[PDB]
Amino acid sequence: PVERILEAELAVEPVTNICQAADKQLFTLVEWAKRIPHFSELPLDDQVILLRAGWNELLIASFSHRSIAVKDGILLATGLHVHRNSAHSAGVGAIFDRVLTELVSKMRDMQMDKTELGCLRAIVLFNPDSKGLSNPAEVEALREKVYASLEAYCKHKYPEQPGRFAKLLLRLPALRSIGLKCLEHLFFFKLIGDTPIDTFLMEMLE
Amino acid sequence: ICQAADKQLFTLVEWAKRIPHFSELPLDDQVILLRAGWNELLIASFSHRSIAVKDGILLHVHRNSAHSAGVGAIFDRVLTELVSKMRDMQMDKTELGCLRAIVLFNPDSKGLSNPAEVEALREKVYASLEAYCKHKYPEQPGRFAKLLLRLPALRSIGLKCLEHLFFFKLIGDTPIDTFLMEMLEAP
Amino acid sequence: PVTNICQAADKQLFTLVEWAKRIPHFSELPLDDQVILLRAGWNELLIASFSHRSIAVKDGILLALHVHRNSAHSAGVGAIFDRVLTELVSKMRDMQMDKTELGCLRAIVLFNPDSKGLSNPAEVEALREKVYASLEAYCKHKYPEQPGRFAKLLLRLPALRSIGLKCLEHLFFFKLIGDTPIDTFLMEMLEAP
Amino acid sequence: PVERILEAELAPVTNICQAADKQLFTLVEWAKRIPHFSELPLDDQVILLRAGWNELLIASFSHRSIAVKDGILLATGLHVHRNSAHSAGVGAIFDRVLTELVSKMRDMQMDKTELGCLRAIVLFNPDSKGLSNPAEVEALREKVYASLEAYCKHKYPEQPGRFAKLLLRLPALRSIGLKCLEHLFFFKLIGDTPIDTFLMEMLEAP
Ligand SMILES: CCOCCOc1cc2c(cc1-n1c(C(F)(F)F)nc3cc(C(=O)O)ccc31)C(C)(C)CCC2(C)C
Ligand SMILES: CCOCCOc1cc2c(cc1-n1c(C(F)(F)F)nc3cc(C(=O)O)ccc31)C(C)(C)CCC2(C)C
Ligand SMILES: CCOCCOc1cc2c(cc1-n1c(C(F)(F)F)nc3cc(C(=O)O)ccc31)C(C)(C)CCC2(C)C
Repeated sequence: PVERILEAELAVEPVTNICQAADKQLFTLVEWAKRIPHFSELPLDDQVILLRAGWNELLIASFSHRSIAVKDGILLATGLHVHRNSAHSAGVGAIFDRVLTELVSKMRDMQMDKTELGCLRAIVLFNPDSKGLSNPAEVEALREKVYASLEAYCKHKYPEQPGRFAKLLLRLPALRSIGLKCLEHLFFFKLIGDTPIDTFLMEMLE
Repeated sequence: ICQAADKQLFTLVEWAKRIPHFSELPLDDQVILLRAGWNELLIASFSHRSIAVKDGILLHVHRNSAHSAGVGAIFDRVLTELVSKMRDMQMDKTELGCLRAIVLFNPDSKGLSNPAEVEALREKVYASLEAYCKHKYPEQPGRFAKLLLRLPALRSIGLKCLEHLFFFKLIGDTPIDTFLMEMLEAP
Repeated sequence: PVTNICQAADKQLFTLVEWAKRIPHFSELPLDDQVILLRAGWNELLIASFSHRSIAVKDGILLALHVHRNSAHSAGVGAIFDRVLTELVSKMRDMQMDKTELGCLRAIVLFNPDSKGLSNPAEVEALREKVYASLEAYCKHKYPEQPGRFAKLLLRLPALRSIGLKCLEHLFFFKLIGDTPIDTFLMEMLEAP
Repeated sequence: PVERILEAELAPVTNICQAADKQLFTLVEWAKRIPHFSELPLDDQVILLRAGWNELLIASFSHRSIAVKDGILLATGLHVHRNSAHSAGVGAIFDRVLTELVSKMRDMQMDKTELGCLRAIVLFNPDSKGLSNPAEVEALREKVYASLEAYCKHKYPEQPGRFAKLLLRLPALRSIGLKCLEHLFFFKLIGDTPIDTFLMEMLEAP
């Protein structure tokens, strides 16, 4: 149900400060997931497993799509444009370049729309490879329903681009490797945790 | 030893040269694509080959060897995310071939002279794969997508196999201890 | 359970900066360089503190709360935890490393002239030299029957550096939370109205 | 000790395994010439070489490269320029070798006796896992650094901080060693041109 995946997308666009910002960011993911058809019908254990397996790729996909508007940076939560400032301070320039060249610029060149992003995120959420699912068949079947619905949407809205569905799915490998590299280099810790630590230390040091 | 990797690399280059339009790319870009792809291309082949084998991988290697060498978790990922999914859907050699060609034609590879050209060759392969799945399995309209959606698992299993030196560690501590002992016992 | 943990991190960070400001000449460095030194060092400085604190305890570490190596091994950071016990804690115990010696080692770590982006690494090196000359003088006068003691102290710094790196890589502190508290945090979020 | 440690110092993917074999053998020949190393149980000798090989190689090529303000000399006398490192994807780790090891060896004019003793200290690593008698390895380490201290005090009595300064390069060696394994520093720098040229040649005849 492609209208309802679009609806989920739209509703969502000290070092305690760092824990708080992480809390908020994670909660936005959970609110979006609860609005995806049939997610809330899965056993709660499996819902937890899916959000733990997906949270990282789901955030990256959102800020990558948000950054289409902008040249040579990404827009995060709390509205902030990052060029190579927080990026360069955190030493995550290489990961930033990967986001711009593999996700942002490809989303821009094909004019990926919010329905398409929504469906890709729902596919990532319904990950039947996630370790310890009670019923991966049930998760695979929800994934199938999302991509069948995505294919139908692309064929109706962009019938002159018969390769578009495949092109969307073929961003998911780049999302998976950028997701892994973001965890390896603590991309999230460093970007949430740059200015609150720096300003806190500077003030105490006077 | 290093010989088996040499052989495996040669076989890979022979396979790539036989993929339509690969040899038309600038030689620099062909080198970049093989360097960017070799790891996922090999994992995809031995994963598909291991359909034949009960609960291990053929290169043969069962979970005990994996867990003893400290790479049990990565071994389980290969069986559950690649081997068993290839088995359950009866992925055929044509489908594996097209998936490997898609991996080879990776337009994200760093330093390509013309990534648009590589994306266009990728497009030609997956259009051809879609046509094949639609004709051979017309009662499975989700099959094309299901094939493409093994490529994220291949990407992460590829990265984890490099990180943990999966293949080196499967050789074990004994051969390396033996190699050092032989060096030590020189005059 | 999780708010308690973010609070104790706040406290621990405050304590670190108060300690650094009391190290001779630290506060004379350009503020940018002071920030760089604390960002480059905080991890090894904390590991050194809890390692020395843990001398009293068998096969766990005291934070400031006891953590036993069972929690480490269950959370899958067992090997890094055992490196803390065998490479730092037990060596600190066997040589009876004292608080002056730990202080000097931490001051050496703080004054790291390798830290990237220092305006004047030569100035940081010169402060490091003053600390280790002062440590050597202390070891020679307080323990003159142990001529190897100064060297033994400095030769724990490689183990601190590798343990520090491995603690970041494998998210040692996050993983010591356990899976159950994070699963409980997500379950609470999922059950909100 | 110190005269004999100085004496030890002074003495197509197959082609990359061959160069690694040679490089590793040079390490083992050097270790066998360190006093009392060959008296250790053979198992412990293997454990010490497995635990040390990486830091022992980095220390040697770092000291060798004192001559050069660019790059590193790789035993044969072959210069590897910053650009080859950055092109082969290990630029960051290469800059860490030049700034934290090479330039600091140059600033203090570390001599071959001092390098020999540092390498002997690294070899006699009592933290190495599974040693039959770590106490025996610790005692050999202590004898090396006592001997190094006596050498520094006699040869450089005007530099009282020299012994400490030598030992304080060992943390940089440990972190650069770990980063060299993570990024396959050795494979990539020995291996970059040999693979690229091999592939280009095979790719050129249909
Ligand atoms: C379900 C797992 O958490 C999902 C979102 O991430 C966090 C969440 C939280 C945290 C950190 C993070 N956190 C963060 C953060 F958002 F930057 F803080 N990055 C993380 C990386 C990993 C990992 O690489 O395995 C794990 C957790 C990370 C802390 C530990 C701050 C406590 C509050 C919670 C639960 C909100
Ligand atoms: C009591 C221990 O004292 C503090 C130890 O350090 C941590 C502590 C914590 C955390 C992270 C870390 N932590 C860690 C960790 F080691 F990976 F856990 N990496 C961090 C990076 C930053 C940053 O780049 O700004 C900030 C904090 C990081 C999280 C965010 C997991 C919350 C809870 C606490 C205490 C465990
Ligand atoms: C220029 C440096 O030369 C010494 C390298 O040591 C080796 C030695 C050997 C090998 C690999 C390596 N080898 C190499 C290498 F040199 F590129 F070859 N890098 C290695 C990394 C690890 C690790 O991270 O755990 C382990 C072994 C590694 C192989 C295992 C392939 C077979 C036997 C030998 C002798 C050749």
